[PDB]
Amino acid sequence: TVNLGCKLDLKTIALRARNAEYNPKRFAAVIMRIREPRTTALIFSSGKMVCTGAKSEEQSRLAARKYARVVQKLGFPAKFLDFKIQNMVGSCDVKFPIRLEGLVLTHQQFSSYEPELFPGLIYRMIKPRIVLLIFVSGKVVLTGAKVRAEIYEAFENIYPILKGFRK
DNA sequence: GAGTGTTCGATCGCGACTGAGGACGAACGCGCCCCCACCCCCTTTTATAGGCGCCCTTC
Repeated sequence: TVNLGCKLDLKTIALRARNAEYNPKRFAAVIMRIREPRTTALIFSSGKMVCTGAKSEEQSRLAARKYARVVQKLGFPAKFLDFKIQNMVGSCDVKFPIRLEGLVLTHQQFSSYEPELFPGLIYRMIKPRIVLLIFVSGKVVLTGAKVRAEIYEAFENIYPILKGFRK
């Protein structure tokens, strides 16, 4: 997310934009998209914006910066004030099946799973405060990160354990 | 002689006295609607897997 440093009129923005959507009856912000960034932006009336879809923090920064220019180019005093990363998402495959029953048993304090709920096991690591999603096929997803290393780190801690839980 | 005026007794009207009944109200009572307070609710992307609804076709 980033602040454009000014209050804006989304109605005008929606009107001007060639590739954005807005509906106050659905949400108070303009939804804008770009084919170059392929993430989508959320333009609050407050001037706050959200960048999504980006594969990297820079690309998020690049798109958000790219988003901030055109809003300015609409006629607004947009800025790049207070830019920050809000979330990062990662994924990987351990390439081997594991006995979740043992895993949810041995790490109930952190690991969490319910086959009646969702097919993926939810691991909430606190070390670097990371959440992992662990699936019967061995696929894993990590999110809630603001640092890429934490995904690598959270995964470095969890993979050996998983190997120790090989079927 | 005779006629008129006054007062206690007696007689009658009055109101006081006591209770019950009817109507009224005020304290008590009931509940809704008002509002502030506290905190959820909505959206996207990216990844995944289980369950699943609807349609198309065939019976």
